[PDB]
Amino acid sequence: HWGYGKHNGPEHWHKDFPIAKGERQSPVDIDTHTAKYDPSLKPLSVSYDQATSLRILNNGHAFNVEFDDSQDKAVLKGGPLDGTYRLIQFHFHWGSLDGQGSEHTVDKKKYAAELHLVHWNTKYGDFGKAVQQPDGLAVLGIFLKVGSAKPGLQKVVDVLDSIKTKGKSADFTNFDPRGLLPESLDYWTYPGSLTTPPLLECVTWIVLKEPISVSSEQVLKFRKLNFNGEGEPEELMVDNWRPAQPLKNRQIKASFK
Ligand SMILES: NS(=O)(=O)c1ccc(NC(=O)Cc2cccs2)cc1
Ligand SMILES: [Zn+2]
Repeated sequence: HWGYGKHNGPEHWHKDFPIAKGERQSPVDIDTHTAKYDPSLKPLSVSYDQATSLRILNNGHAFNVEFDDSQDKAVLKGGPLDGTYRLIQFHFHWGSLDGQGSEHTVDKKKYAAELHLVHWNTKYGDFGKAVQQPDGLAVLGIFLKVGSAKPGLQKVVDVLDSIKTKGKSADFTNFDPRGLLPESLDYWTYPGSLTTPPLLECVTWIVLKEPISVSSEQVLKFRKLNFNGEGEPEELMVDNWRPAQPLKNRQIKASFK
């Protein structure tokens, strides 16, 4: 099946998922000089105060912190979005080295990792229906650079030992995703896709301009995870990122001057 190795990696995905070569694929390089300020873009509304985290899961491609999305508890609104998008999970992509790991790039610069907070449009009833719609998902992307520790990330780091291998999960309640945000909510936005198979073209991407900083020890713990299941040959979960795809007929808009 698909993955991030030499034989099943991003260059191979198109054979099972032809949309890999589609018109609105993600991630992309954000050329800061070509992005256009859109003064009509509304401020982002991040309402995470009632967030209910449930569980953390190693799915063999990344780890997801999952949320109760059966009510409007943690929602994203505003910005380029019409309507209400519920937080269903977040996860990260990261590198084997600090100089790579992010999926989006900024003027070709790669960050050490990238956080994706995944939300779905409530007008479609459930996540499975939403991914079938061009405005079904909104993913808030946040870059990570290595420097000072991110205190709000530490709870996540400390449970990773319990979900080392594919298919392992652990209770993960009472986690506050607000602790993963940078100070500024200035963003770029463009229409795009899931960055892993099935690569569905259903995502409004909202990528924050300001990265968060995490410590070397924090990212090192990400890199101790495994792609494999328990009792299979050990393959470190690193470099689980798709490279930038062609922008094609799209304009990246900026919320800031
Ligand atoms: N890296 S990303 O674009 O944020 C992303 C988010 C979610 C998924 N996949 C799923 O949530 C699982 C799916 C269920 C039904 C269709 S895809 C893949 C990539
Ligand atoms: Zn992702």
